[PDB]
Amino acid sequence: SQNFITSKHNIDKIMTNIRLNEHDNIFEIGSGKGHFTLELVQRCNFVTAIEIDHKLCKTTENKLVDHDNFQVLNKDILQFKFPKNQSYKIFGNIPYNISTDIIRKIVFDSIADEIYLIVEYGFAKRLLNTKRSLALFLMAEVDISILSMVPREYFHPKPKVNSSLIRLNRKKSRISHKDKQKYNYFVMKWVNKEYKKIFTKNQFNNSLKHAGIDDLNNISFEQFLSLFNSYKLFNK
Ligand SMILES: C[S@@+](CC[C@H](N)C(=O)[O-])C[C@H]1O[C@@H](n2cnc3c(N)ncnc32)[C@H](O)[C@@H]1O
Repeated sequence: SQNFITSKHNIDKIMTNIRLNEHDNIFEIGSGKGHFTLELVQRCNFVTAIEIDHKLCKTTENKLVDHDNFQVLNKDILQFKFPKNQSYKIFGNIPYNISTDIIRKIVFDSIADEIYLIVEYGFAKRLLNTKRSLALFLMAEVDISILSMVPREYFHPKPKVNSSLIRLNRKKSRISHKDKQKYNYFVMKWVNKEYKKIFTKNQFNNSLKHAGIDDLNNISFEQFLSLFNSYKLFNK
């Protein structure tokens, strides 16, 4: 529920892979007791911490007592409205129960160009899984990277599984706003293998050969992009 990583020794190691500089404005998701928040303010330009728990916001403010370049807002990340004309990045050690909602919220309803998250090892593995609809919807907006492993012992209470530190970098969308609908439809039908609803036996054939897809259990996002494009061509 509310896991905390409080060992300075361990926080420094995790910060080692987090390349954020003095000039970046940061929005942290779930500052908790403020352990990461304190390293962020000393590292970055400004830190807007968003914590839904009113008590924790206090603890966080207390921890940053000696700093002035932050702000702790007691709100729900899911409801929060990120800036629209600003360069900012995001960091967060987030709750597993809402990982999906949080990651969609910050990728699709945020314009942060760089996003650093600590999530469960398996959850992370599926974000890079081109057989899953979530991965496909995200890869059109960001590049995903697993930077390292965060041992469960680093957490408390000690969770059953290990977690991973992932990075998400925004890029020029691979899908035009015009194809919003189509892509969404195509994505769903493809992850469900309802091929018939999106391709004729031949279109499907040619599309795979054209895409270079030899094995349906191992397609790159690039190859999938190709499928969606052949799909568009075959239908107006
Ligand atoms: C795994 S903990 C991370 C705690 C802190 N970052 C740390 O590592 O010590 C998740 C944190 O996010 C907060 N949280 C959970 N759901 C939230 C939401 N919808 N909006 C904002 N914060 C939320 C929890 O209260 C908690 O502080």
